[PDB]
Amino acid sequence: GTGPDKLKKVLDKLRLKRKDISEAAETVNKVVERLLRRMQKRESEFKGVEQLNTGSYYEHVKISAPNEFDVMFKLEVPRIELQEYYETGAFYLVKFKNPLSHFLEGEVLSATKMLSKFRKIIKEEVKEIKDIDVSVEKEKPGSPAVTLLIRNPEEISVDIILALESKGSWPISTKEGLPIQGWLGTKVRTNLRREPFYLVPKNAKDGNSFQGETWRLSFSHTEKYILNNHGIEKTCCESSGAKCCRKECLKLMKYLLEQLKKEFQELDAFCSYHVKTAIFHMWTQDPQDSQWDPRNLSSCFDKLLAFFLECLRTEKLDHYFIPKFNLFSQELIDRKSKEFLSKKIEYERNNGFPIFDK
Ligand SMILES: Nc1ncnc2c1ncn2[C@@H]1O[C@H](COP(=O)(O)OP(=O)(O)OP(=O)(O)O)[C@@H](O)[C@H]1O
Ligand SMILES: [Zn+2]
Repeated sequence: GTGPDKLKKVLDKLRLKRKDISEAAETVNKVVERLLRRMQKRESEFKGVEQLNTGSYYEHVKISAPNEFDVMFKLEVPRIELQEYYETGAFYLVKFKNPLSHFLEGEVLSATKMLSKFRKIIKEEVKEIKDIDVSVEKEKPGSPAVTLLIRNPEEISVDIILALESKGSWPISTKEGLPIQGWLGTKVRTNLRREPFYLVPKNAKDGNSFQGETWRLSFSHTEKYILNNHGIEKTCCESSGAKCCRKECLKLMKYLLEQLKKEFQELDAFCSYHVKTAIFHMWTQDPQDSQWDPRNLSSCFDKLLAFFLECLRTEKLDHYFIPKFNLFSQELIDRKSKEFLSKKIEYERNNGFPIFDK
């Protein structure tokens, strides 16, 4: 009945959704493993592909849509030379200091050519999977994912994202990113930044020339590590430690946005990565595990909402790893969309969150 009890009931509702998601993920993993084995046996530019087990499912914060999954296939590419396309770090061109020589447009790696060959090979090899009902969805223009359609008998879509892996040092645009020093610490930050980084094809949608061939940085591996190692204490949420409500707040906020986006197409510009980025900042601002005690679920959720509303008001939400990349810039999301979302969030906040019941 009370506000705090109603919020705990929403988490119970999300917990019940996880059984169907876990069962679908088992079917997805069977297909994905089968396909990866085929691509690893075939001789091609992609023989080295491996699954990167990242994203919301592997972070344990996939809260809905058991019929939709994303998987990332990483491919190590030695001797990558990056060129900033946007000097904020939002987009890069890939050049080389070559196994990928067939995909070059001049000196620039063509995502279009590379993805075309990736898709062609996936389609050939998926046709050889005989004991699962799986096909490749017809290509959609503007969608770089290669989408598998699995029938189990119900349809599950799996977006396969090709990611390049670079073992070089992280780009200079990330120099002041990952501001975890007061929370996870400087040794953790040093260790995380020695890991590879990833490049994911994404069209910049602007004054062209090399529109089509741009890539965005991806730190999905780092983000998974943070989600699963999120406490100032090493034992946070372990069997010999204390539970916190950090992930619960993320799930509630993701669900709030999902429910709002379902009702209002004015909110198309917003996505769950905005919520994830916001909570990364909130975990940096409030680093103590005691600031995320389970008994403070309601007040922690409310401070996350307040922080998100302030990001909307100031049209500023910096990418956690790329500080000059403003996800809420006027250029990327118009002012009226932010004011619309601010109005909806404030309504939910002051009226007991009726949209959770939808
Ligand atoms: N709009 C986006 N902008 C930047 N990165 C994004 C965006 N959407 C997804 N990502 C990338 O994907 C990861 C976060 O997405 P996630 O794994 O939660 O998938 P999802 O399909 O959005 O999840 P969910 O179904 O839980 O909402 C990060 O590695 C992030 O870099
Ligand atoms: Zn915890």
